Amino acid sequence: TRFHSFSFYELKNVTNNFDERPISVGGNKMGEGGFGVVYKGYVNNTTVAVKKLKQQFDQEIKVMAKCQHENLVELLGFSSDGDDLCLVYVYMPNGSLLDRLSCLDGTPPLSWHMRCKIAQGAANGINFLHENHHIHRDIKSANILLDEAFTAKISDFGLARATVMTSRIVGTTAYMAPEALRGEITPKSDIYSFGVVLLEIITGLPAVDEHREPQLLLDIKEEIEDEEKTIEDYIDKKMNDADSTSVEAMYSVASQCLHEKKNKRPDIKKVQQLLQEMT
Repeated sequence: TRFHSFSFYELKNVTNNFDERPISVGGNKMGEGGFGVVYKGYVNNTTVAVKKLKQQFDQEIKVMAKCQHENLVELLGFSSDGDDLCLVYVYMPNGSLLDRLSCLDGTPPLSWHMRCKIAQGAANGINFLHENHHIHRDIKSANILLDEAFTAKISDFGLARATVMTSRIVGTTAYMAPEALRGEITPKSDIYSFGVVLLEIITGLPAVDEHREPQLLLDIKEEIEDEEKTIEDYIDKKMNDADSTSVEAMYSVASQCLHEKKNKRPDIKKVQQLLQEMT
């Protein structure tokens, strides 16, 4: 396939022997993604992301061959020869939306203007996936990466599938649709999850917080409906460009996305339209 074949020993070499120490401390580890660890490598004149993990390996190189879009992380290549399997991706220097919202490591808070762009970018990514009959199954802010220009790139396609039910229920609890928690498999569940993402974008809050009432961000939608609070009271304080009307428009998209009944939710195409209007 169109992907560059890598020697395991080159990948081992360019990652400082798969240095397990985190980046912030001088090592090469960038994260752990269930099916293995992700390392920074310096190959040629290029920083890359190497996942060091067989069945669910050849699935990815299948999906990734077909699924290339401006708002999806691109696979560059792979390693099959001896010791461990490796997947190599384009490196995203601004990390995840999760971390930028939490301003992890002292990064500056994001403007409302950039947040609108990232939201649109991510809706474009999902639309492509759905257009080509793929369900992501794990849409969340930690799986939205950001490149040099803060362009949104959807990653972690491990659980991606090319309405039926399953026994192996997967996804992240705080972002999962009611039906998806019942083993149902459907794009309508990606929308529910994107809805939680928009709530994170508006409020800068984590999807779950055990010391918080409510623990689940999605439960604020009911506090607003029961007008015991308003969206205004929830808006991230760490912005200076957030006009009330556009924020309200995004909250409306989130609200619709979070319809607990799967058929009443808008599809990704409508979500896309609504986010352009907002802008």
